[PDB]
Amino acid sequence: NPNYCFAGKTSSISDLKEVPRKNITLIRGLGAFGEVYEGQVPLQVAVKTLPEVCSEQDELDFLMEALIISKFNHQNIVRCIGVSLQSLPRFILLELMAGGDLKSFLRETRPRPSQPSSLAMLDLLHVARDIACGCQYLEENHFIHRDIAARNCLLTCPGPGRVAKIADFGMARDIYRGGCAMLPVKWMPPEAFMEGIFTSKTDTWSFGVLLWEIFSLGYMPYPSKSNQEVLEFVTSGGRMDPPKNCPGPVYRIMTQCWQHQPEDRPNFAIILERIEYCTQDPDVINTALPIEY
Ligand SMILES: C[C@@H](Oc1cc(-c2cnn(C3CCNCC3)c2)cnc1N)c1c(Cl)ccc(F)c1Cl
Repeated sequence: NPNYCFAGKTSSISDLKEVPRKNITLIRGLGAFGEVYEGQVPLQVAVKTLPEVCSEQDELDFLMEALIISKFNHQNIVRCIGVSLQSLPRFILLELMAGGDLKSFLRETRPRPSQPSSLAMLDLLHVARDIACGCQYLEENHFIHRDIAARNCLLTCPGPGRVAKIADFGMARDIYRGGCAMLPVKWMPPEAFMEGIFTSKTDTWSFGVLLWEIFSLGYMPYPSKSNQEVLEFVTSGGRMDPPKNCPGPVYRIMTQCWQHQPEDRPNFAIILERIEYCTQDPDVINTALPIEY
């Protein structure tokens, strides 16, 4: 059986907390490859399933993601409650994040004439800070995520006390051991999509794109551009414009994350400091978000 190494020590399937299948109840679906359910073990969980019709490589991928998530310990990375791998279909049990994924949340919670104050700049800055703290933890533990993006982040709840967390680690799992059209090229720096070079500064660039996602309130990056068009755009020095109403200090964090040379981009300690300074600036947090009519 395959092993996984993180933060010093090695782990195996035997290290995963196997939860008796009889102790697990599925409640409802929550919406690719394999289904997700709300469940109970009482402890409320999200249940990620492996389809019984799958390849041996699918099985190993599933095992590896379980090992990866179970080995993290940080408040801004989703918790793994355990697994149920000894019954079929196989389960991974995660912290239930009632707020759902960040991209969907931003789109469905955009300020509206019905909900004029559904969200403010400070809410967005807090989400950005949460994920940046998660990224800093990964960076200081030498883990490269490779796919930092709104679709891969979850929220504990829709309301004001919400906390954002990095939740999907499928790309990192694949590389740890696919095709061009499935690569998240719109979140990738030049050296990543050209040379296949990944470092912590890969995630910095991706975080810049996430920031754009956040302050655009859930738009797809590089509006109207295809993957190849973005590849050529970014390679030639092109960068996204500020999202609608985006404060200049926030846009500046994005453009620093998108420096062409990785050495010129900030690490996550610096990004955190700059996000913190934005949260302090009245001219930033007093800026009204656009109201979608
Ligand atoms: C694997 C799956 O896990 C969860 C999904 C959800 C989830 C998805 N959608 N919703 C909605 C349920 C109805 N109310 C709004 C949120 C909750 C909550 N916690 C989870 N651990 C998941 C999904 Cl589905 C999407 C992105 C992710 F990063 C992850 Cl990690």
